[PDB]
Amino acid sequence: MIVLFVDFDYFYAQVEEVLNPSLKGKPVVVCVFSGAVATANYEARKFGVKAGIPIVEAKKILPNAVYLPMRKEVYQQVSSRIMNLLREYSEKIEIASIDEAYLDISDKVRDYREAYNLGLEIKNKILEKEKITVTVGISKNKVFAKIAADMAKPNGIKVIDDEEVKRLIRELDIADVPGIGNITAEKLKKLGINKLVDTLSIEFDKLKGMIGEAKAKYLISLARDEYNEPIRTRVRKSIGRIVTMKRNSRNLEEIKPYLFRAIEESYYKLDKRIPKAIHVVAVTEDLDIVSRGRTFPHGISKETAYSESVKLLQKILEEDERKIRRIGVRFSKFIT
Repeated sequence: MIVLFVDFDYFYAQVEEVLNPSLKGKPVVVCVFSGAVATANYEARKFGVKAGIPIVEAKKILPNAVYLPMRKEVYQQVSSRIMNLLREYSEKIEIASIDEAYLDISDKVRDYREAYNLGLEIKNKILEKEKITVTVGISKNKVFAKIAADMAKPNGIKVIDDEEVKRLIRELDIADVPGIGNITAEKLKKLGINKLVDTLSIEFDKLKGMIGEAKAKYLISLARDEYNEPIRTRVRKSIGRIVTMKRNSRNLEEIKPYLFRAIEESYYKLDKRIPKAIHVVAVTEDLDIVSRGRTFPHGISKETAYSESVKLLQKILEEDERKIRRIGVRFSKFIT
C-alpha cells in the first residue's frame, strides 16, 4: 500500500490572498467568530501570530495586521475544486477535512520514487490551477503519510519509506502519533509506556482499561506495523458507541462508567467534528431501545457531553421501568 496525503498549507489565508491579490506581502489574519485566529498568513506568522489564539491577543502581538472574518462557504468552493483535481490522480480518495485528503496510489505507482514524482506533479497541478501551495506526505498507510506531511509543512514533500516507518515506531513518543493527545500520553508515561513500540509490552486488556478500546487498538496496530485502514470518504451523519455491561442494571452509579467509556470512544472518533446533538441510547434487558436526546444551541464540549448524558440517562431511568443491558451515546448535527 502506498498512501499520498495532501495538506493544504494555511488554506484560508492562501485563499484570501488569491482572492485579494493586494493583500499579498501584508500580514493577514483570518478570524473565527472575539473570536480566535483560524489562520495566519506568511507575514502574520513571521511577526508572531499563531492559529488558535484569541483575536484580542493577536491584536496585542500585531496591532496592524489585516484582520478578516472567516468566509467558510468561499473556502469550501475552492476546496471542492481541489478535491476534484485529486480524483483524476486516484479514485480512492478520502476527504478528511476542508484542507486534508488521502489518496491510495498503490495502483498508480511502482515504488516510493514514483510516488514522489507523482506528489510533485500534484503540487504543480494545484499551484497552476488554484494558485495554492500544498504539502504532500507519502508512506505505507494514512497515519505515516500524515506524519510525513507534518515533517514537511509548509510547501513540502516527504516520503517515509518502510525502513523509516520501523525507526519511527521505535523513536516516536506517544504524543507524536496523529489523533493522540497529551492527557493520553501522560497516563501512558505513568506506566513507562513512552515510545510507540512500548505499547507492545502491555496486555491489550490493560491498555484499553486506561486509554479506551479504540485508542488501544489504534496504537497497537500501528506499533505492530499492521495498520492498513482503507482510503475512502465516510460519510457520517452520526458518531457513537454502544457498550454491553457486565450485568443488567437500573443503578445510575453502576451505569455511569460504561456511558463514559461510550462518550470517550465517541469523542476520539469525532475527530474535530463538532456535534450539536446528543442522544443516550439504552438497550433494555428484553432488547428494546429507550433513548433521550438534546440539541444544543452550541457545539457540545466533552464536558457538556458528560453532564448532559447523565441528565438524559436519568430521564430514561424515570420514564421507563425496565433494566438496562447495554448503554451508549450518539452524537449528531455536526457544524458545518
